[PDB]
Amino acid sequence: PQAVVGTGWTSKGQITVLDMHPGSGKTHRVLPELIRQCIDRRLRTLVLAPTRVVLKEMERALNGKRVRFHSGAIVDVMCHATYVNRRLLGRQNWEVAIMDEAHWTDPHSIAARGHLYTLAKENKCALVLMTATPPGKSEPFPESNGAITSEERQIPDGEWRDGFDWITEYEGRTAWFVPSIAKGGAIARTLRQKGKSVICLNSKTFEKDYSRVRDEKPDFVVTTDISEMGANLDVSRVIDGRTNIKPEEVDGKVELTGTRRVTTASAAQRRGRVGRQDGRTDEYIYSGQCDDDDSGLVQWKEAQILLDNITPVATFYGPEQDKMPEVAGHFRLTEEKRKHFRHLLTHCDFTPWLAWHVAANVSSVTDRSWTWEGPEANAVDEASGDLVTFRSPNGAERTLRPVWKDARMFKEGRDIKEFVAYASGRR
Ligand SMILES: Nc1ncnc2c1ncn2[C@@H]1O[C@H](COP(=O)(O)OP(=O)(O)NP(=O)(O)O)[C@@H](O)[C@H]1O
Ligand SMILES: [Mn+2]
Ligand code: NA
Repeated sequence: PQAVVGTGWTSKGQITVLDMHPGSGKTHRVLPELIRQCIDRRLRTLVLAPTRVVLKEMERALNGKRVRFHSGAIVDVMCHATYVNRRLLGRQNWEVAIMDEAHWTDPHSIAARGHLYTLAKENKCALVLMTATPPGKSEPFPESNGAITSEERQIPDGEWRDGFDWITEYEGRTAWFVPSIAKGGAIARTLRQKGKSVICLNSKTFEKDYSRVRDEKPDFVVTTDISEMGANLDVSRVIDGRTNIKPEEVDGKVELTGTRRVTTASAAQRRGRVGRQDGRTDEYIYSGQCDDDDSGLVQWKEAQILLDNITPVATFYGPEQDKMPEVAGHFRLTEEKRKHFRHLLTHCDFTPWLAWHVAANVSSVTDRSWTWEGPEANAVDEASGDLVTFRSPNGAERTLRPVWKDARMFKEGRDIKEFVAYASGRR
């Protein structure tokens, strides 16, 4: 097993960090043994999966055990977000908490591990954090079940014609990480015009396309960071430009332009898609260096927004506490405004940032006028260059011109049409 998970790890106030490399058995070997002990010792246990794919991983791994899975049992399994979102309202309590993929910089994930750390530090519970890359540790080349040959090469950032034959002359299957859906689209189009089979994985295509990968065995999986955790792509090569999109609050608005360098935790997950089989050598082809300074991203403000509203006094998981942008509690809402906040998160697909600004500032849950009364520069444009228009229930023609402008609502995985359903009062 692992050394620190013999006994006493289940003791209130005990925080155990399992730095375990990719493919080392966190989800399917360690976790079911932690759960067998928890059930034996009759300890109320929370298990947090980052995503639906890892949650189904856990269902197989915990098959034949009395466990309760959340979209008799004393073990509850649910997503990082599910945990945080239910605490935005008669709270359930657990004396043991296990967080799988505890490096994830999704704001729900940062908020969940901050809450659980704050509890463990108060002797309310025992916490286990499992990840290849514990927050604090900078290691882009962790250990692997088999060998990986890593080589720096120039990687195309978009369509290309000649000069990159090493890409198409490769005889195995590849996972190519791209910083955005749109960049993913341009790479896929070139690969198919070169006669390669491609499946694109991202927030729009995952639920329908991920299970085709096993079955169709495409030449290429062109994937965003959606495939960094619990995606089994069964490839022999990763291509990794080591970039990601960077949602950033700039002049009171959330922008989504350009890229940043990935963190080491991200590079390590991307590389970790390969080298999962002893006695096989796989390839990791990358371009450039990593950047662990992600303190500028809106994710940290979004994490405080969530943590401030599920909580004394709470901090982020110790090593991340430096990236909390304001003093603890800054973002706490009244109970009534928190209800509205939760509704916008869970029912309207809002970002934490947008949901907080609306719930904090808008008198009533029925108001939609904030969607057209913003400053002129906040107007939202269709691909054809015209400003989006819609009709309020009284037939008034509106221009989509929100007071609080979050680019994430209008591209990269979200559609203007779904925001208009909200803005038009069809919600
Ligand atoms: N062929 C395999 N190689 C490695 N692990 C495997 C394999 N088949 C099933 N598994 C399980 O898959 C899981 C992968 O190991 P794990 O430590 O969870 O990786 P990781 O760093 O967490 N990478 P990821 O899980 O995708 O984020 C373990 O729980 C293994 O028991
Ligand atoms: Mn895993
Ligand atoms: Na396809």
